[PDB]
Amino acid sequence: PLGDCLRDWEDLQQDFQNIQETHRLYRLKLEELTKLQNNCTSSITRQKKRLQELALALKKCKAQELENQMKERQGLFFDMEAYLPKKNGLYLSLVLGNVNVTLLSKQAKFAYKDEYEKFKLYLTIILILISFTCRFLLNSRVTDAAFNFLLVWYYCTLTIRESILINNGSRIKGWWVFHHYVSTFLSGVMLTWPDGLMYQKFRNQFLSFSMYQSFVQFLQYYYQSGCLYRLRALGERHVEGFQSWMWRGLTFLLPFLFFGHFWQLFNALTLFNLAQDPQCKEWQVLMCGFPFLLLFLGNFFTTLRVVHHKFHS
Amino acid sequence: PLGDCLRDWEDLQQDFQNIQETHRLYRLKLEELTKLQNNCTSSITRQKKRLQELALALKKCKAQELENQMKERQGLFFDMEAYLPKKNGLYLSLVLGNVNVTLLSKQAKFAYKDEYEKFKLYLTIILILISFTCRFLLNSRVTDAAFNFLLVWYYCTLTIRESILINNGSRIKGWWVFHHYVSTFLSGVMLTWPDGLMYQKFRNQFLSFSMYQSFVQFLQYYYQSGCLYRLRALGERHVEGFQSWMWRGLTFLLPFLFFGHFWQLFNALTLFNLAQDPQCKEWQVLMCGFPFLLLFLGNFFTTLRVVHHKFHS
Ligand SMILES: CC(C)(COP(=O)(O)OP(=O)(O)OC[C@H]1O[C@@H](n2cnc3c(N)ncnc32)[C@H](O)[C@@H]1OP(=O)(O)O)[C@@H](O)C(=O)NCCC(=O)NCCS
Ligand SMILES: CC(C)(COP(=O)(O)OP(=O)(O)OC[C@H]1O[C@@H](n2cnc3c(N)ncnc32)[C@H](O)[C@@H]1OP(=O)(O)O)[C@@H](O)C(=O)NCCC(=O)NCCS
Repeated sequence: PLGDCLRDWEDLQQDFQNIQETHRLYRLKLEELTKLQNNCTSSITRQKKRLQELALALKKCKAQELENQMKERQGLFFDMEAYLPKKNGLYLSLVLGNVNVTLLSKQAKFAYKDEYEKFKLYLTIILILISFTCRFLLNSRVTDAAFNFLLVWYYCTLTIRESILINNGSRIKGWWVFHHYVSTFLSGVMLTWPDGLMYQKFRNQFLSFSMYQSFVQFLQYYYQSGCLYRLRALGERHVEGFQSWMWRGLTFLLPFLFFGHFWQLFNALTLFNLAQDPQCKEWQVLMCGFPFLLLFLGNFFTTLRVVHHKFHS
Repeated sequence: PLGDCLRDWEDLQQDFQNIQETHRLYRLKLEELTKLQNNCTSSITRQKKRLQELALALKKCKAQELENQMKERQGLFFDMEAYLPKKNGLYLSLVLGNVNVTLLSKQAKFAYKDEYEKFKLYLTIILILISFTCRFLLNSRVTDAAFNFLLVWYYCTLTIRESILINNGSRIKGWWVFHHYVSTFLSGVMLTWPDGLMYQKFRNQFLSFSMYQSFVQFLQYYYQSGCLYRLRALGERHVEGFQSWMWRGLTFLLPFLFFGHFWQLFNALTLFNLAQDPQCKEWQVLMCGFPFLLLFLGNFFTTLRVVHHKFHS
């Protein structure tokens, strides 16, 4: 009754005094860690600045041991700065604002990467079903617009997640983010395409390409998740045992990627041919052929570059 | 030369030993603060759970002093939990992922709110210029699609920023985020609208409404930034001196908002009337009239609710 409520409230008040002391100490160590953290970041930035000044002096001065020690120094400074907050890029400051997406611990980085891979897998599952209903079951304009809008949203959120990953350590190559922007522009151009003969002569091929891109993204998720888990296992306790599986997966994955690149080039050439028809009143065909060509060129060059990098090392 | 480089490298190595010790201590206090922070969050959650259990017991038990102390307790617990990380919502976990957007210090919250207001102001400036070129200068379909796409992007990023603000303390009412989703859906529906007589009979009115909404957003930014700066000044050292200006700004701002609500209702009624024409082959008019009606209803009810709340207190 009232006595039980009063006794429970007294116990809650004693626990409240304890938790208020705990929170005051928490705020104290939070301010102390913020001050020390800003000091550490400023000192690493000035250390890197003076090291780069010495580097540009020594580059025009000419020994090799100094170069090796400086390269090791720069690599470990990159790791240390990745452990610290790295502020935000241009796109992250534009969209997300002046907020810190840090994920300071390495386990947090792994969890974010795994959740990003699973997010890509689930949106791949959803996109392949919607592309299947658009290409085969239903020939409507409402569902194609819905598919293109979900493609735009998926690529924009993937750009946001990849910028977050870049902000903390991850070596996402700069082409893939621009790939996401160009694919967003492509789906936006396809959204504004009015219904007609030119749209119907390309819609089935575009939806089949989207279906194949999602199917390739399935295997990409499998390879990337396996590689991430193998790096996590090999990192702590559990080199040659990982590379073999990594190269087997890369060799199994490369022909599908190259067929996707050639399909992108084929879509670009098909849109370029369709833009020359007498029954071509839409500017969307010519302004949509260019993103497929750009995607083919950039993706093919980047894939060949990373394959050459993997073979070299 | 080589001797100068060696001496500079030795000095950099001594500073490196210092900064490596500093970083090791930083990692130590980071792990300690993370452990204490998780302990504090768990203890606040269990304290709030037991307090709510006692609250639901005492509500059906019936004293008033207990209710007043419990209300003060819940308010200060909300402030304490807002100082701590509050995880992520459904939308933030969907888009941003499992990353912490915290802004732990109150100054960080103020800086993020001010940057959000300035972002809204700059996008308002850009949107009013593009809407001016679309409504008056150029009657093209490319520029209207660009305006609608920028509207979609602006509303999506505004949804992201508002979810971030909700995640740390800010009392953004839940209607405004859904306002942003419904406006995104409206602009997406307008994107898929094919060119025709029905589109041309509504395009000028919609662009004029967008121009007026941006003009109202200018005054909204002015009022919100002034209110935020007045709360910041009055909060530290520098009640009646703020309320008077706040109510003057609210009284100057309310007729513009109500005219915007009536314009939203007028656009809904105009689209409902246009959907009944014999020359109406587009479903976009009927599926676009509904978001204007929903926006009018929700925005008008929410504005009247917050005005009644401000007048009551
Ligand atoms: C080689 C490839 C298959 C992956 O190999 P890889 O192990 O990731 O090698 P990388 O050098 O690129 O790895 C660097 C980082 O970039 C990331 N990354 C690689 N490819 C990426 C992509 N397409 N998107 C986002 N991130 C990517 C990796 O996860 C990796 O993460 P990390 O920081 O922990 O190291 C890569 O080229 C790829 O993913 N290509 C996809 C191209 C494509 O899909 N084209 C369309 C076909 S229709
Ligand atoms: C009354 C009004 C004008 C602002 O008054 P207010 O001082 O912000 O009062 P609130 O109760 O809403 O403030 C609570 C919080 O919500 C925020 N907020 C208020 N209106 C908001 C909005 N439209 N969008 C995002 N956030 C908003 C405030 O910044 C405030 O921040 P806080 O956490 O620091 O306290 C508000 O109703 C409003 O902004 N309406 C806009 C409606 C509109 O634009 N319709 C379209 C016209 S065409």
